[PDB]
Amino acid sequence: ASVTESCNIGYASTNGGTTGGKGGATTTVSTLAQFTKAAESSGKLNIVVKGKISGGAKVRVQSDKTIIGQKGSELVGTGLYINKVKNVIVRNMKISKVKDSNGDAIGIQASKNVWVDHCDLSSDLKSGKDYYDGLLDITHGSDWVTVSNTFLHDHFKASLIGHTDSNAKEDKGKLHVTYANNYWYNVNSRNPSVRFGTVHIYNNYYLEVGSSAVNTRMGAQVRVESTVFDKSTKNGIISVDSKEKGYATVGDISWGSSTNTAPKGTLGSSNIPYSYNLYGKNNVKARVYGTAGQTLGF
Ligand SMILES: *[C@H]1O[C@H](CO)[C@@H](O)[C@H](O)[C@@H]1O
Ligand SMILES: *[C@H]1O[C@H](CO)[C@@H](O)[C@H](O)[C@@H]1O
Ligand SMILES: *[C@H]1O[C@H](CO)[C@@H](O)[C@H](O)[C@@H]1O
Ligand SMILES: *[C@H]1O[C@H](CO)[C@@H](O)[C@H](O)[C@@H]1O
Ligand SMILES: *[C@H]1O[C@H](CO)[C@@H](O)[C@H](O)[C@@H]1O
Ligand SMILES: *[C@H]1O[C@H](CO)[C@@H](O)[C@H](O)[C@@H]1O
Ligand SMILES: [Ca+2]
Repeated sequence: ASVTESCNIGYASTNGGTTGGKGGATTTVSTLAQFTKAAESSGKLNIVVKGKISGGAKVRVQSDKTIIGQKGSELVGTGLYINKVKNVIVRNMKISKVKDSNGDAIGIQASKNVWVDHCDLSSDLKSGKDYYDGLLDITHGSDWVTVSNTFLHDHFKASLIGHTDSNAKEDKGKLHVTYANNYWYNVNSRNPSVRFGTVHIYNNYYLEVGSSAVNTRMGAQVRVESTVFDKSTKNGIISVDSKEKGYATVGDISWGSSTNTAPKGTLGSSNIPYSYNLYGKNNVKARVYGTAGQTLGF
């Protein structure tokens, strides 16, 4: 892999694309102080994270940044908050145990063109349901986001797209998100939960989902295909807990113990504005398990 690879997967590759800090300088950071100074700075910048950075913090990531983890690097307790910015790459990053007061592990709010690739995001299930918040939340009119090759695990409320039923003016017609080649393990709910948006899930492997996997809500259109639900709740794809229903379209699913009870939608193969490579449901576990997460070599 290369620091300057641009997004070539999903919705973040559209509407101008996502190049992060390409064109800027490169810095390597190994302390929280170095990291927040680099990430909160103005201008194009490539930030390589080295070693284990621990500390309770919420980092206000600015536009035109690439944040890349070295093998063996991680953030413990430090969340990335991507708010009213654009063109951000978060890649090969391991983030864990961000306390609720410090926000989400990755929180994307009112931002556009964001690529999360080969990340490893988790907390635990032993500290209470609200001790931690989200792993990867996308809200407040954000758009053109791709979550690819990422491992989301050991956590209650994983990924929220659209924060409340009352937010139509801001969220309707926005919140286009791709989930490509991801591995979800031992997560309880919001895998993802979607209000309003348009979400494409393909080549995902779900294992030991506790309460619900995909929840489609308030007119959302989700497409789930070439995807495996393994040893997971009956609530595989549902539409619940909102004032208006959402919709789902499916293809080439291995259901396991899970089912789809969401109303049929309209998001077909021909309605996706990018090219994508389906593995086939019987090959997803082999191609994703051990690849998703912080597995890149720079
Ligand atoms: C990514 O782009 C940088 C320049 O922005 C190159 O130096 C590198 O080889 C890669 O193509
Ligand atoms: C900083 O250096 C990196 C290589 O680590 C480049 O990829 C980048 O374009 C910048 O020149
Ligand atoms: C790269 O530059 C960053 C600041 O943007 C420093 O924190 C780091 O030590 C390296 O000089
Ligand atoms: C910061 O330094 C690290 C190694 O410590 C490099 O991998 C990185 O490309 C940047 O030069
Ligand atoms: C982590 O590593 C960086 C880059 O090597 C240093 O600048 C810092 O002092 C810490 O050792
Ligand atoms: C980024 O935020 C960190 C938080 O610890 C500071 O230490 C640093 O000076 C920068 O403002
Ligand atoms: Ca959240």
